[PDB]
Amino acid sequence: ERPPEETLSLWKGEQARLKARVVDRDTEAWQRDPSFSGLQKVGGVDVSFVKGDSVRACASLVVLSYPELKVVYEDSRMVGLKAPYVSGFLAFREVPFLVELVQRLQEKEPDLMPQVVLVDGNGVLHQRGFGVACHLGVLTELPCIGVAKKLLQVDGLENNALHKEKIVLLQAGGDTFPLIGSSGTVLGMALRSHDHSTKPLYVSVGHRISLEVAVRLTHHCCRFRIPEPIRQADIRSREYIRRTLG
Amino acid sequence: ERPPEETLSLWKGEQARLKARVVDRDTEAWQRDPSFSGLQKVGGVDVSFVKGDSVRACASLVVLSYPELKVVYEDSRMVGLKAPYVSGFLAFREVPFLVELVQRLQEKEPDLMPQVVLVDGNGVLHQRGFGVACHLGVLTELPCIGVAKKLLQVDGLENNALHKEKIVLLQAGGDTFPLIGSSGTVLGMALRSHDHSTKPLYVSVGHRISLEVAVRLTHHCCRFRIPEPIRQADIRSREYIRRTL
Ligand SMILES: [Mn+2]
Ligand SMILES: [Mn+2]
Ligand SMILES: [Mn+2]
Ligand SMILES: [Mn+2]
Ligand SMILES: [Mn+2]
Ligand SMILES: [Mn+2]
Ligand SMILES: [Mn+2]
Ligand SMILES: [Mn+2]
Repeated sequence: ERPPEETLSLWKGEQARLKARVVDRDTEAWQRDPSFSGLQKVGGVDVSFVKGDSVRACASLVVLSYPELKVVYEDSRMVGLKAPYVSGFLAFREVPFLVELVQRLQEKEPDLMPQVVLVDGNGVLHQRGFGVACHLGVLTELPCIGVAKKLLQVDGLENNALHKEKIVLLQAGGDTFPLIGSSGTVLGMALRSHDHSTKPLYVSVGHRISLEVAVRLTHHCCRFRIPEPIRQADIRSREYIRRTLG
Repeated sequence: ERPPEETLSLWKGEQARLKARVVDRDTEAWQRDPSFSGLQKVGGVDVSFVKGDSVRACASLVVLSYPELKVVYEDSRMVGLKAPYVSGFLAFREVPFLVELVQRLQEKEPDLMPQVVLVDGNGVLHQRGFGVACHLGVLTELPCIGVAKKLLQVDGLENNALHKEKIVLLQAGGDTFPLIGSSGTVLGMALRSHDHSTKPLYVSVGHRISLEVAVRLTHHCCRFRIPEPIRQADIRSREYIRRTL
C-alpha cells in the first residue's frame, strides 16, 4: 500500500519547509508558571480504525479542564481516511482531519479552544525533525506536545539493552531521561508517567512549548500511563466506532 | 430468554435421572498412581459465543499430551444454540455439542480419545448436585473434572468476607481449601492454580474421579491460571469466531 518514492520525496520537501515555522520555546505565560496557573483547557486528538476498513476511521478531539482533567468538549466523527501509514509520514494520514476538528471547535464553541494540544505521536523526535505534533501545531498555530508510546529509532536512538536499563532506573512518576541523538541534540524525553507503570512515554516538542515544560505538563495530565487528553480521545473514538458498526 | 417452567421441570427431571449414574471415586489405574503414570491424554472442552448472536456459537474439543501439555488434537465447529443460559442448567445449553465432538473424535482419531476431560464449569458443586461436568461425564462415560472460575453460591457457600480471607491464605500454586456444604459435606476445593495468580479455581468431581485426584491433576495442567486444556479450547474457539466474524 506504500506510496511511490516520488510521492514520499514530495512529502519530505513539505516537511522541511514547514519545519522553519516550528517554535521550540515557551510563548505562553502559563508555561513559565511553577503550577501552570492560567492553563484552563488542554486538548487531545486521536484517530481510531475499524479492523476490516482501509477507508473508514474515527477522528476525535477532546478538551479537558485543567487541573481536574474533566471532559468539557468532545467531537468524534467518521472520516474517509485515505493515505496509508508510513513511518515518518504520519501527518499526511491523520493531520488534515485533525485540523478540520479544530476548525469545527472554533466555529461551534470558540471559548473552549485548547491552550495546548497533546498529540498521539512524536513532535521533533522524528526522522526529519518534524513529526505529526509539529505538523498539527504549525497548521493550527496551537501549542502542541508530541507523546509517543514507543521509541522512534532515529538519529542513533535505539531500544537496545542500555536503553532498557535506563527505563528500569525510572522509579516513580515524573522520573525522566533525555533522548540524545548522535547529532548532539536533545530530541525528547523518556518519561515514567505514573507510579504503577514501567513502560515510558516518549515526549517531544510539537510547537510553541519548551521540552521541559512539555514533560512536566504531560506528567500532570496522567491519571494513567496514557495522558488523559489522548486517552479520552482514544477511548471515545473507539467507542464511537463500536456504536456504529460493532 | 428464560424457558417456561415445564421446560425447567423436564430439565430438573433429566438431571435427577442421570445423577444416578455418577461415579465419584477413582476407577482408572493412572488415578491411584503417585505421579499419574499411565495418563497420556487430557481433554478440554469449551464453547465461545458472538456478542450479537443468540443462535451461533463455536464449540471446541482439544486433547493435550500429558505431562507435556501439547495439543495433539483440535476440533472447533460452529453450532446452532437451542437453549439460553440459565444458571444450574448450563449442560442443556452446551453439552449436546460437546457430546457430538467426542463422537466425532471417536470416528476420526479414536486412539486420541482423552483419558479424562476438564470441563469449564462445575461438577457436583451444583444446585442439584449434577452440573455440566457430571452431565458430560455420564453422557460420554469419560472421567470428567469440573473447573469453575467463580464460586457457585449453593448449599450455604458464599463469596463473603470469610471466604475471601481464605483466598488470601492461599500463598502458592497448589494451595487449597475445602468448600463445605451446610450438611458438612465437601462439594469441591478452592485451588490456587499458579504462583503468579491470586484468583482461585473452584474444582469439583464430574465423573469417575475423586476430588483429591481432580485437584492435583488440575494443578498439574496449569501453565497459567486456567488449566491448559480448557485454556486451549477457549483460545481456539474464540479465534474461530473472531476470524469468521
Ligand atoms: Mn487554572
Ligand atoms: Mn493514535
Ligand atoms: Mn490502539
Ligand atoms: Mn489510539
Ligand atoms: Mn507421554
Ligand atoms: Mn465456557
Ligand atoms: Mn469469556
Ligand atoms: Mn471460554
